[PDB]
Amino acid sequence: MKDLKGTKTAENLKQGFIGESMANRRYLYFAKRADEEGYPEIAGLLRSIAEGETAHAFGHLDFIRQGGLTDPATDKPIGTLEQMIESAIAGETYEWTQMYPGFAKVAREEGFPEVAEWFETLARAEKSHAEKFQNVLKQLK
Amino acid sequence: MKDLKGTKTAENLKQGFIGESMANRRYLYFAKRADEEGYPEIAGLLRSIAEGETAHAFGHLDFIRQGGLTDPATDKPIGTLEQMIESAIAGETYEWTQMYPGFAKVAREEGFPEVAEWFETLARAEKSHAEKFQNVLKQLKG
Ligand SMILES: [Cl-]
Ligand SMILES: [Cl-]
Ligand SMILES: [Fe+3]
Ligand SMILES: [Fe+3]
Ligand SMILES: [Fe+3]
Ligand SMILES: [Fe+3]
Ligand SMILES: [O-]
Ligand SMILES: [O-]
Repeated sequence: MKDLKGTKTAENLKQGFIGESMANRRYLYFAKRADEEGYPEIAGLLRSIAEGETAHAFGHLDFIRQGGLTDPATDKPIGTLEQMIESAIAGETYEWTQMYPGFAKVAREEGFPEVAEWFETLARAEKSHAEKFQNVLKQLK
Repeated sequence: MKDLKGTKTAENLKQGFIGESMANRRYLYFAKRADEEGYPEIAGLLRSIAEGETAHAFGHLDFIRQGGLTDPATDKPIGTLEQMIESAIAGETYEWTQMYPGFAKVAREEGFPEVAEWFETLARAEKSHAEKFQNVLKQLKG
């Protein structure tokens, strides 16, 4: 499609993607509370609305990719499958090398060791994810 | 740990939630490409890792709620089910009354009519979602 680089629309697609991604997660989490409390029609509606937000997020990504823009999460191209895997590696690498260890250090300093332990678990998990994606890329290449 | 308000850890839980939410969406989108091209093991790995990112996002929300913090998307409390639905209503109302119409106008003015039409479709969709959540709240209240 038409080149979107440098436009306000490019930034709006990114912000739309972020919001739709959060909406799907939020509504599935809310649905679990409706499930527990015995509101199956509410829970089912939440889950169906969440599928709408999936469609919205994926459509934002379609326009991002067709317009020559980069991944909202990593600023890396996601045109081809190899590029997609390279974006996954980059994001996971940021999370285990910088983001979650830093979150863990701050949580410990602020006196929240249980939250710190969670952030440390997540740091190890993202390193595992990064390693698994690196193996995929080697195999594609 | 039950009062995290005003701490850096509170902001980090919010940012972690945002990143994990995007990761799940991204990896499921990437899996469709692996599917089409005939890489079922890659697609399966993407889907399985995406379930990990769901667990991470939900765990961040657990700590947010237990610490008395608000919904990352709307800054509203999400302790009870009614509060959760009220947060959904507020977010959807922002999206249909302000966010997507504004995005659509910018897209039209910049010469991207297909993107504008998509944003207009989404504005109407979020208005419908808001009405459905309003119905849910009516049902919870009797
Ligand atoms: Cl129900
Ligand atoms: Cl495969
Ligand atoms: Fe949406
Ligand atoms: Fe990750
Ligand atoms: Fe994660
Ligand atoms: Fe929405
Ligand atoms: O949305
Ligand atoms: O992640």
